[PDB]
Amino acid sequence: SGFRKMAFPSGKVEGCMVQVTCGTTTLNGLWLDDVVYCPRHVICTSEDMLNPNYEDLLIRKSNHNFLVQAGNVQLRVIGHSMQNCVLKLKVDTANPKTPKYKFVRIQPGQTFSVLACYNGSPSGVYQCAMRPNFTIKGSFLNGSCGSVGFNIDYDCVSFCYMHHMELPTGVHAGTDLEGNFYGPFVDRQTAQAAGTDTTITVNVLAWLYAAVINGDRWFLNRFTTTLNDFNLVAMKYNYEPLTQDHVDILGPLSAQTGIAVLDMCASLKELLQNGMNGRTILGSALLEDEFTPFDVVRQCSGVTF
Amino acid sequence: SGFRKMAFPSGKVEGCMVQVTCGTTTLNGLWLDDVVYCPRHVICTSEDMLNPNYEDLLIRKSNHNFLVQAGNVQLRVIGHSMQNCVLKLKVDTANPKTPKYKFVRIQPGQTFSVLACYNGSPSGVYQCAMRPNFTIKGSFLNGSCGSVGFNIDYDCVSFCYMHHMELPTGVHAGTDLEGNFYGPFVDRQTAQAAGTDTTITVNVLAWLYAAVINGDRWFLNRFTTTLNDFNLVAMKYNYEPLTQDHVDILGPLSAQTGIAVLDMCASLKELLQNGMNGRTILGSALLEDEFTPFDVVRQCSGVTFQ
Ligand SMILES: N#Cc1ccccc1-c1cc(-c2cc(Cl)cc(OCC3CC3)c2)c(=O)n(-c2cccnc2)c1
Ligand SMILES: N#Cc1ccccc1-c1cc(-c2cc(Cl)cc(OCC3CC3)c2)c(=O)n(-c2cccnc2)c1
Repeated sequence: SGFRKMAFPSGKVEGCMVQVTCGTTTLNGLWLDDVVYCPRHVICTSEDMLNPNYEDLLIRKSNHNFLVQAGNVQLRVIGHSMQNCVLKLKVDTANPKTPKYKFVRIQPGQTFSVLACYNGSPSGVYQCAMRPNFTIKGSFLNGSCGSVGFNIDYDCVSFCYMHHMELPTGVHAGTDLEGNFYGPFVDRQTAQAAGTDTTITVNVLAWLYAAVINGDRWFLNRFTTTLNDFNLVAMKYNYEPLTQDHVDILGPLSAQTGIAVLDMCASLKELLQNGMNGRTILGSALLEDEFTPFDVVRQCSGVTF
Repeated sequence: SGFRKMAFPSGKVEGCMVQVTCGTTTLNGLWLDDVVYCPRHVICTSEDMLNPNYEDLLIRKSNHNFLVQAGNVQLRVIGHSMQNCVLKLKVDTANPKTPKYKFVRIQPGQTFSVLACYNGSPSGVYQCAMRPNFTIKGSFLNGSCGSVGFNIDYDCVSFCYMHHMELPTGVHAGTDLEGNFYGPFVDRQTAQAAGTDTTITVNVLAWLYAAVINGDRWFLNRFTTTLNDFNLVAMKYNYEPLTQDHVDILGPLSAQTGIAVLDMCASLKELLQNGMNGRTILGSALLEDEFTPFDVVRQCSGVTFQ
């Protein structure tokens, strides 16, 4: 028993982190097979970042302008190119610690583990969700660019996030590992802002199921509702709409607990309309929305990697 | 910017986790150099859980009664001994992945990362704190015994917790890596209950300092307090007493923010009186107490957002 915000074990990813230095800029890179991946803004001076022409800036660079350090070993760069907003540095040695991996692009509401890194050295791990407004509420300081987010499935690491920028509200923006930004952001030092965010409804429901599994059930009630009626309530309280796909996805938890999704939706409606009566759920006084249905099943069943 | 429950990267500990089996009982062990550490209740049977005599149970075992599996490799046990509530199995192979490490016994209020493991394989990593009542609020299923807690300040793993038991309220009890339990607990299934818990006051103050560092001051006020008056109020809300040691430990955060420690105590007193009035602090609607002053300095910028 117990229920914690839980990250994947990070060892498979720690062996892939390297330091990338270009001129006076140092940040992190991801070393897989014989390529190191990092943000393309590594090649910009601070004045460059105000309005960069990345193709033109990269022409001035040669392989020896990129200093790549894996632990205490220098890696030899033998090629360089861009894919969208990521720089790809070909090196002369394949990473012997490359795990089974793939590159995936996630959707808002999905969660992942972040390995925060500085100067190529892993410093912390925590769990994040891709927000509906395509930001993540991470914890990053200067030097953290190039830190990555990932999920693990059996033996395969699925990389889904590379860190690029901090926005003025203190939330974070980045790309998938093919260099495509999440959200309407660009890698330029210019006026940009997170849009208004919403609450991830299917995840709040998943966490209520986790609460019931862990013996917290004061919010259950005799009522049920319909998808159409509930979605009017969700809209009023700035929650994402609930689809039939979400109901089906909550299947395994609705089986493990034996409570119907629209049954639980009636509980959530009452919590939205009335609040918590000075009570808590799983140690929180807020409705938590960064646990997916799969996260709840994963933690309550003890899956290993 | 940002503030999360941040664990240490777990890879250095993942490389030490093994599976230990004695009889029908399987749990996790920690393989450092040529020794595997695990809870001694691996040698109990279901029948004898209320009052096991561990000395008598162990003398009946030979080395080959312990099966130790590291990945898909069986390790050969060549010796065994008991230290307090931990079994130490000598094996004929030193772990080539042994990190730099030490063993430390921690005080209540200290935090650490937990690598939850089943059958010698890691499941996930999260942050915990040693509660004032010497339990931890973990997330552990059957088979998790022998999972460990640790910090990795600098390049060295300090192991501070090994998981032994789940208590009836759903919280967890265990030992340091010398086998000494935290708190009054014993490794048998006789009736045991966690004592009344309290809130870790010095950690709440550290987390309020983190909030200021990250740019929020709405909860401050114009008042101060004596240390004794603060403790008289705070204890009425089930908070632990704040000592001069705690005031000293908060010094660096006080210096970075320009908020005297006893002025932050006055803010906390008012927060306990008023609640948050629909606001949040660092994403929470409750006063959080599982970040230490050291944790805040580790995670936060050295430059306050003024
Ligand atoms: N690492 C690193 C690093 C090393 C050398 C030089 C710079 C950086 C760097 C750059 C950015 C950045 C980059 C671009 Cl292209 C645009 C941009 O615009 C912000 C404004 C639109 C809102 C910001 C950034 O955000 N950080 C940073 C700081 C703290 C936490 N997370 C990221 C660090
Ligand atoms: N692993 C494993 C394992 C493998 C084979 C057989 C048993 C166990 C086992 C044993 C205990 C335990 C052991 C002793 Cl000696 C006393 C005790 O007393 C509880 C009551 C006094 C309060 C409990 C335990 O708590 N768990 C367990 C379960 C869920 C989460 N965390 C731990 C798992």
